Amino acid sequence: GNTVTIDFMSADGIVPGRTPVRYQGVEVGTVQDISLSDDLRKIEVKVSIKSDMKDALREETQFWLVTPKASLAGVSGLDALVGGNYIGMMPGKGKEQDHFVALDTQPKYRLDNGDLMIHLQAPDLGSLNSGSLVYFRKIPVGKVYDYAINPNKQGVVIDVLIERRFTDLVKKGSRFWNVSGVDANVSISGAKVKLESLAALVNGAIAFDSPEESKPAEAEDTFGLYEDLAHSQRGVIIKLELPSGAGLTADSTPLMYQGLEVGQLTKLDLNPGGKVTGEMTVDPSVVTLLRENTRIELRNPKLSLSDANLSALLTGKTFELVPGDGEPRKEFVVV
Amino acid sequence: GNTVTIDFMSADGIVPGRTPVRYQGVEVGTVQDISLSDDLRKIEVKVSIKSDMKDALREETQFWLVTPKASLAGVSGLDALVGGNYIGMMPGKGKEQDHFVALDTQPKYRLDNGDLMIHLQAPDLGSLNSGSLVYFRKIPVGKVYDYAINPNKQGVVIDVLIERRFTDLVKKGSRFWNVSGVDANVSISGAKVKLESLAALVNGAIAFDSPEESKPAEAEDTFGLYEDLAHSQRGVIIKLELPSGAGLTADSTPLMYQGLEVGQLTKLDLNPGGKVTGEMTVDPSVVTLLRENTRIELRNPKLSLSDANLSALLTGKTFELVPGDGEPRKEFVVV
Amino acid sequence: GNTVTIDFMSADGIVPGRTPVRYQGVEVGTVQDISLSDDLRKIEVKVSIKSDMKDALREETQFWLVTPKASLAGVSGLDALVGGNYIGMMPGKGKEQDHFVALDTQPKYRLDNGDLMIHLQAPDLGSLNSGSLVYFRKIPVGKVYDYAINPNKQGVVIDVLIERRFTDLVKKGSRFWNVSGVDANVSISGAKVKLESLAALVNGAIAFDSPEESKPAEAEDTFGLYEDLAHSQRGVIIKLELPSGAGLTADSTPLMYQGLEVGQLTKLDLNPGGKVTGEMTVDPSVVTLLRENTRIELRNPKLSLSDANLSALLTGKTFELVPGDGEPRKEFVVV
Amino acid sequence: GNTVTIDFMSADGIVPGRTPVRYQGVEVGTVQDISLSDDLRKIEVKVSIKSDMKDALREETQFWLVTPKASLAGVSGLDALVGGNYIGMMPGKGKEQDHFVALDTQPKYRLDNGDLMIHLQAPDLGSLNSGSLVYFRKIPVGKVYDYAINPNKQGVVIDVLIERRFTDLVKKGSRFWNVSGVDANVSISGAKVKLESLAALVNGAIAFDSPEESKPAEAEDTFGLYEDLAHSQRGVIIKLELPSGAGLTADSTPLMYQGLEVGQLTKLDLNPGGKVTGEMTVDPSVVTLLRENTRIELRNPKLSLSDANLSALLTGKTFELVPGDGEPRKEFVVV
Amino acid sequence: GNTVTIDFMSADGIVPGRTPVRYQGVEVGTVQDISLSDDLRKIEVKVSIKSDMKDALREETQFWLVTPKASLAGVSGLDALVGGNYIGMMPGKGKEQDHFVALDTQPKYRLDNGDLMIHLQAPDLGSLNSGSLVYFRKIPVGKVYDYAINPNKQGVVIDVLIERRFTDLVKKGSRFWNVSGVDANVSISGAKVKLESLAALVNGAIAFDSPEESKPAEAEDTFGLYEDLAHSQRGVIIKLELPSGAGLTADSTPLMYQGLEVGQLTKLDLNPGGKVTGEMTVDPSVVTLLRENTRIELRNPKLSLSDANLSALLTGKTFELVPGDGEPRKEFVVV
Amino acid sequence: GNTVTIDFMSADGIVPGRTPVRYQGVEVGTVQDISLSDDLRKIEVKVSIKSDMKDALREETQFWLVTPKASLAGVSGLDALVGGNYIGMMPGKGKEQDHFVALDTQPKYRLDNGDLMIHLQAPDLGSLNSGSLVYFRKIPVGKVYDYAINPNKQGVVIDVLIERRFTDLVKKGSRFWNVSGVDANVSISGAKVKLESLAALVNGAIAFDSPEESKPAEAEDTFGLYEDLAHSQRGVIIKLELPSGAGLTADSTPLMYQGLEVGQLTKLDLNPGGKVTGEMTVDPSVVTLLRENTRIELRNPKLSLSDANLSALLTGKTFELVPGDGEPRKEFVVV
Repeated sequence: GNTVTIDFMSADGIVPGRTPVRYQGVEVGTVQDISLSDDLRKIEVKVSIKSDMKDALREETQFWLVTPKASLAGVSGLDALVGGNYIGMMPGKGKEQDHFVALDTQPKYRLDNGDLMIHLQAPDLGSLNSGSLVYFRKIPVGKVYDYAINPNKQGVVIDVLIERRFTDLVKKGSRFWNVSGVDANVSISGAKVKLESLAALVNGAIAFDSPEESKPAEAEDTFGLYEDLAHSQRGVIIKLELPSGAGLTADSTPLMYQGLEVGQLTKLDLNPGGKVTGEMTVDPSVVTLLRENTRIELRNPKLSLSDANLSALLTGKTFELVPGDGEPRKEFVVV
Repeated sequence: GNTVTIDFMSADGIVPGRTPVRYQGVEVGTVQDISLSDDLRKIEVKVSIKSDMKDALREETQFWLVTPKASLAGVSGLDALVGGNYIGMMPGKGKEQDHFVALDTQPKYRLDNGDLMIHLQAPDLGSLNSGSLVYFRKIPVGKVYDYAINPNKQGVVIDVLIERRFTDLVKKGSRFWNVSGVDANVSISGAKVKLESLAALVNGAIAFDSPEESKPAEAEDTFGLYEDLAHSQRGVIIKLELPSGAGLTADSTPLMYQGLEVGQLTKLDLNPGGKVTGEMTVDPSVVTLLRENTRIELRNPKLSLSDANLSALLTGKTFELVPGDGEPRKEFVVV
Repeated sequence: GNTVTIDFMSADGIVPGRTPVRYQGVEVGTVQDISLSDDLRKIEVKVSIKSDMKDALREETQFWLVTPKASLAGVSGLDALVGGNYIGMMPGKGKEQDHFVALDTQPKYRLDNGDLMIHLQAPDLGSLNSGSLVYFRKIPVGKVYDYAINPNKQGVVIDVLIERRFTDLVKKGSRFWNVSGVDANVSISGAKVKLESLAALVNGAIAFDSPEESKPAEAEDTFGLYEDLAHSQRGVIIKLELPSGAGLTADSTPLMYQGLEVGQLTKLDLNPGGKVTGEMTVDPSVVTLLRENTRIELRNPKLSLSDANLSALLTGKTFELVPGDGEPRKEFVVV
Repeated sequence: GNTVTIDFMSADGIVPGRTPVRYQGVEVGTVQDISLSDDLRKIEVKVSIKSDMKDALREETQFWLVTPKASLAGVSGLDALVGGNYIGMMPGKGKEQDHFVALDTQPKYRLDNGDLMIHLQAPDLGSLNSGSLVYFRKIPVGKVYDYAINPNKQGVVIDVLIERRFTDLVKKGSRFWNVSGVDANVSISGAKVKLESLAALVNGAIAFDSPEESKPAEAEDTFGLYEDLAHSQRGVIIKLELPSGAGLTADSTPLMYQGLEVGQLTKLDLNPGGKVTGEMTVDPSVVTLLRENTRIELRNPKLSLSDANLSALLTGKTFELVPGDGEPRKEFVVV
Repeated sequence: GNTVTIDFMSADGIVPGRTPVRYQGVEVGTVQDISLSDDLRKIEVKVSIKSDMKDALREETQFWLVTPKASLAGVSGLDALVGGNYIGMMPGKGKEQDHFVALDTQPKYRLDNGDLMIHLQAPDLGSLNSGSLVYFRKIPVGKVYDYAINPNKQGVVIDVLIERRFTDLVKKGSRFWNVSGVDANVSISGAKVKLESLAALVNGAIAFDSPEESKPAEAEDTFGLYEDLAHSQRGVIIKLELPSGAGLTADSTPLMYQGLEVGQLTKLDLNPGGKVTGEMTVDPSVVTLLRENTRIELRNPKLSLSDANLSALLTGKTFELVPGDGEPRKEFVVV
Repeated sequence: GNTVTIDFMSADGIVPGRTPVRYQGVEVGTVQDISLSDDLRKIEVKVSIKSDMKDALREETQFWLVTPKASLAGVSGLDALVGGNYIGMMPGKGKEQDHFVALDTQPKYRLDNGDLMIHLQAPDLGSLNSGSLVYFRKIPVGKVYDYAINPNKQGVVIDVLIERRFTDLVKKGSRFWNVSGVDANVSISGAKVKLESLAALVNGAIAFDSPEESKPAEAEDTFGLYEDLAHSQRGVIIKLELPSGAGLTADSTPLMYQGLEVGQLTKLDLNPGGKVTGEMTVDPSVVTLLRENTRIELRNPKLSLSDANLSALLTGKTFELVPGDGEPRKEFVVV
């Protein structure tokens, strides 16, 4: 028998008879008695712990009360409905402490086994939460561990947790894209609505790709989080100096070649001085055609008297690529 | 043992044997006996309290009965299903009272820790309720504490509660916008429907932004609540003296420049004397172009024989900006 | 101990051992024994009551059996699942009665505190039920108490119940409008679907407005119930003698002025003798323009060769207002 | 103690110790012992009944087993979850019987009080079930009691049950229309979707109207069930001898008069001999205009060069009424 | 007491103390002891049965374990939650057996009473499952008993089970059509979405019709299952030798006559040799017009300068019927 | 009595008194005592096993803790709610082991009976999970057993499990297609939305076809998984050397013949050197027409003054087939 006092902000459903202290779900201690000091929420709770953990008890040890969490976000009261309320613990590398302060929520528990722990950078969290799932070829091979705002107030750092046997998958050249929420995909001549699976809608998801020839990533490497599969396309950035962005769309104006889609306009900017400039991603198979004296001009959706097509007039402006020869250059000027 | 009589309007599921008085979830008192006086809902309930709280018992002390609230709005009967019905208390700074009147609902409990407590002003409550969530970069960093109608009958004051470690986020120049409910976003050439996350739909939400260079806000500062992210855009108000608001829309008529969207018409008014005047927000990057002899004229969605575009004819009237030089002025007259 | 016989139409889950009589949730009586007379549903139930209520027992006292109501409409069996079935009572101003007849449902219980109790008149109930909520600035400040058909078979009288601290809100010039159900709001150039909050969809709601300068209403005053916020607009009725209601819509044909919407056609009638007459609500700011020699003529959505607008041709007929001078008149004739 | 044997097809959850026989929810008998005869589902169940019901036991007495009915259609196991399984009884006007056969379902129980019991005739049941609700001004004033196929195999007879205090409402000239299911109401220039309340969607509903001057209906009077509110319109049938039903719709082709809708084409037939004839309901206010030498001719949605209207060209064929004088006739010939 | 060993593949929640053997829900036997032989899933379960069933025990007797089936498809653990797990039995016409093998699922139980048991032939099962419902005039008068693939691998045989009192309904000339799932019904000038009731959506349904003059069907007669009400129309097949199926639709191209719809093209084929032939169902009222020298020619949706109709140009090709005289023939050639 | 120590990562709801070891649901062992070694999650759990399994205990024996899995994915805690938590086992072909390591999840249990076990190759998993269903003629005849990524990082191997009596169905020439998720099917002249049954939406499904004349498949044969029924069409691949892929769609551009649809363009490629080539599946009935001097030319949706069709102008480019004679060739060049 030992004596440990823990300060609680609020203690609900705790009886001095049967309120065990469960470390990893095994009873390690027992609540002795609950008292309050000077009526200022100073819930002094005496806890007798088995002697083996008393030797392993240190200062960096955190306690928390588990309640049946049936709230707006919560399922985690399965043990708490059966056995009742209890408290838990996590031993740490502290020196020594008798008087503890209980943590308001259950903290995140690192596991001992070798698991890949990598960070992501996103402009915002999106529809992701802790406990959401990580897919590869739509196979769950991990989950989102935690999330934290970087000290620069712009971004959000998300760190995820790959399983042990799938650490070979995450390469240095892997890209992570977001899959969360749902929309409607209406095109011309009929609409069909598919975005994601039903597991991703409620809590969020992150898919990723593994390139073929790359070194395996490790040890808290950062990655960018793209907001769509379409934004996660590989390719070569080509800067364009546009005349005027009249009918151009930020992510929907394509680059035709022989009638087929090759590139996609991705960014559209208004530089100071009145210079509308943008940039474009292309298929890497067509980069060999991108050389010197290579022209990019825009075609209008004109009303042709011989070929009356309804589909082209809905699309609008359309970038056309004609090939060239010479040194490969990476920027062009549209007249 | 002590004697405290509490008037209840209705007392349900209370037994004189086991009906504890739980202050913050720990048993402090016990219901002795329940009687009714002169058959006019005067439910005299005798309560014996432990002697330590009897010294701390004062006049401004409120009692309330907790029931399993499984009603139209309610989940909060989790403790009440397990243990049963009980009553609670909140001690206050009163002098002395023996005969109490029970409060009809559980009141709002201020916490002792340092948490930011700021007020919002809204024209109506919207789809917000107490217990709805507050996002920053879509990360929950607080919740709506309470709401109250100001003595002027026009507005609604909402006061929220930021967490302790996120008090650095709320600056003096922060803007709060509403995210609640859902709609459909139909544009031309296809429609895609995304408004908000699934947590915000049921109970409501409030997001906010943190500007980069501002003093940190504190101590019950007021803020305006914008009704949309689009209404929360920063910019410079530019007053326009319009000829006639024929095809103009209150929040959908844009300000083109080199084909790109710069401004957005925000307010449209009918002044007495037959003068249609409005005002416009602009991008702060383009304010340097707003000077003297700077003209704003409206372009019609005309049917051009060479460039037949379907997208422009659906939009309607369109404000065009041409730059000027001289002193920066903040108002213009459209002819 | 006393003896009270109560006739039940059907008595379910009642044991002679433990079936208490709960007045306001406190045990006042106990079911002694259940017998049936001559096999014609004459369920004679003997009830022993405490002596204090026996003095307060009178003739206008109603009893009812509470069952876990988990039916198509019901949540109200929360006490009945825990404790079991019981019966309740409401004492009244009767003389004396021993043999009672049990009421088939739980009756409506007036509270003792000062609460505003006002009547509404509606052409039908709509999607309102008892227990639906009453909003002011979308804040719940009351609920629908009861509803009853007036002896004239045309209308429905609904009486609601404002809270105690919000009796200042309801003025004499307040208007009550209905918010219940959901629809889709499709306009031209895209559609967005928002009608109401999620609490109003299931059970119904009623919002209201408080004008600024009015006497506070009291004591069972009547009010009209408008079926929409749009039908609850203030304004001045202007009678129109229309030539022929060809493309006119009952609530969608607007009154333009300088391109802006001022009025809205509200009623459209076919008088005998072949005279299509209607009436219109206007903005109260524009009533000063409504005088003698003030003309209202309708504009067609004509195909203009210079200004080709798609939005006007979808709208149809359009009332135009030109101002006049002289004595203010309240009716006009459209040629 | 008595002995009654009841044949069950299947007896589930019945213990010889505690399986009461509940007439109207009060224990009247007890299952003695369960045996099966010659392994052919002859579940002989001995039941001891109290002596008072033994005198009232007769031959036309039906027994049924109640189970927690949590199936595809069922909520009615609320008593059966708490107390357990039991059986019930309904005494009748038989002579004498000892060996009974249990009914496979719980039969319909007529109540003793004066309630109106009227029959409806419908071409099919629709989305109505027993236990669905009956509205008047959208107030529940009854429910569907039963339904049965008439011996002619064409129709379905539905008999409903009005409450006691609302028997004044049902008149001889009342019309009953169906409200069940949901659809979408898409018109031109925008669509809004409202059909019914949320209670009617799951189980069905029937609304009705009470005319002003009519005798009160009584005593199993029949009524027609219209399939819509629109089909329940009063009016005068006018037979039309149409030239050819080219663009005519069965329930959507209106009868204009001064641009306003007066009538509605309701039935459209192909008589033998190649004679397309139909019939029309009209507003009763306009029947005074229907006389001799009264012409009905159809107007085409023609493209007018001066009044270019998009709304008329979507509607199609349109019946026009011009008034006449003379004797009132009830049929016309369209040329 | 007796001894019966039953092989189980997996035995869950079975205690040697209280695991009864319930034939039709009455306790007939008790599990004595559970042992496993040579660790190869040979779960030897000893069962002591009452002596009366031991005489009736035969070789063709099947046993099965019932578990609370709360899985993807299942509600049937209502008895299993209350009493616990048990096993059941069905005696058969075998000789004698002591060592049994337990069936993996609960088999289908034929009832003793006279019920109609007829087979259906369908090209696939569709959205039907066992336990789905059978409607007549949308009244449930039976249910789907079982389903089995015929030895020819093309079809699916479904056998259903009509109630006892409705055996008069099923005639020899009855047609069975499928009602399962839901779609959207979009027509021109507005769309309204109604397919089926809410009970049919989850599990499936089958409706049927009873013709007036036909012999009553009996004794495992086969029937075709049509996939829609529209495919279940009666009529006369008329073969057509079409010139080229250019704008013709398989089930949507109608047969006009005097502007009214008479027939409906149902099948469209490409015979070898380049001969597009189809066949058509007609109204049986119009078969008298189908004779010799009767012409069927197709009308184009032409743009008429006098009658500009939007509805006809959306429909497309349209078959026209002109009558003829002479001998009735059943095939035609379209030029 | 025996002693077996098992390492757990976390042990939840385990009591040393009553925590049985259930092999296939029969109690085989009992948890003796729980200790932790040196505070590094070394949850040493002593287990006493019956002596018969102790002889059958070997080294390749896996243990796992079962918890009520009410998580994001979970129903499998039905036994665990009733009895409580327990652990299970699977004996294997090991030599001998005393100190075990508990498996983190319940492993997959191969059954002893003859069931077909075949592998599928898919480019990604799709919306399939383990426990999803396998249909034949929409009859459930198996389920997905497991899934695993092949060592080449491109694909995903899925192995399924056909029932015992349906092993005749799976032939060598069978094709497996995916049915999972839902979309919208909007076509011209109205839209109707049906994709799949209700079971497949939540968890996924896989349907298949059995051809008529093929050898029965067996013993871990591979199969391709097509992503749609339309992609699972049989036919003959015809390579096309297209001029320019201008209005051509990857899976929506058809091959007309006499107005009827015969083929469907399936793949469209941009070869290096600027050669847009594609390939097409055809009906096997038309392969006899595919010979030498057989021409495939594309028809435009031209505006014809005599036949004004709305349907053809929405479809776009359209491949036309004219037959030829000679040797059968399998590729063509479109000019």
